[PDB]
Amino acid sequence: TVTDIILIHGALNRGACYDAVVPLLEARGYRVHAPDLTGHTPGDGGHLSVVDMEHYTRPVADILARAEGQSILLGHSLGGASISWLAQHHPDKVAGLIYLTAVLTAPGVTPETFVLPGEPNRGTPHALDLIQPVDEGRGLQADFSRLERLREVFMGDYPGGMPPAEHFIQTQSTVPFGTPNPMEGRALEIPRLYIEALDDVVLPIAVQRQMQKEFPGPVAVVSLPASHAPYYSMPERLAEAIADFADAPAEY
Ligand SMILES: Cc1c(COC(=O)[C@H]2[C@H](/C=C(/Cl)C(F)(F)F)C2(C)C)cccc1-c1ccccc1
Repeated sequence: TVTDIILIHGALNRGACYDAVVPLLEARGYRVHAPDLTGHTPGDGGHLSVVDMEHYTRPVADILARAEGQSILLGHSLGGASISWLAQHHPDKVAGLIYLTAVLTAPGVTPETFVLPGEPNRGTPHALDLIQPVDEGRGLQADFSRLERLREVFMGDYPGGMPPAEHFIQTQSTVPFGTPNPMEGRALEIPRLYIEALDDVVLPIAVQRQMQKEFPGPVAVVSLPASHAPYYSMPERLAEAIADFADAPAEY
């Protein structure tokens, strides 16, 4: 019944960041997609071209349109805002939701709740320190005056200096940060899995667990001993857990 798995990147990233995971899931008999969201393909217009979430998430809605059966949606970090939005508008196409140290907000809550300081167990101050606003808060861009800090904070999981340029973009749209989760009704029956990254310092495990705690209804959880990017440091263990979920998301 599940034919496709769609892996969705987070802020400042592109689908290619999943390159170590895609073939492993393909060996589990799945068709695997890792698309660029809107604004994430060099030459497409970049951050100011994103109008709203329907626009931002439209490359996935396209994939879900032509899938033979049901799909698993995975979001990394900010990518969770997209899979929640998509689940609500394509609940008939999504059989499961995977939040990989990802923004999991309750219906009506925007991601900024957990990024900005607050109580309890809210805040990603390492990211706000290193990622700065541009174009009057319509864009965010990394602080390139602190390259080693950027690497050790966000790309510490990369095997062997840094990931290749194909994995990243220069400027991110603030559109997903400010959009509330519209999941209601049918979408809240979709089985949900949170994969925690225990040593994440971008999104601390306390914040991760606080998000699970405040979402209404059950959230399954598996824990990985990784920092911000498990798709770089343990693709095998990560793809294994994704495929076991896809095999039977209702039971996992
Ligand atoms: C951003 C980035 C990432 C994914 O990070 C995220 O999406 C963070 C986002 C939170 C926040 Cl507050 C923010 F978006 F602002 F960072 C979560 C949603 C907590 C992964 C790997 C490298 C870089 C990066 C690539 C090039 C240069 C620097 C870093």
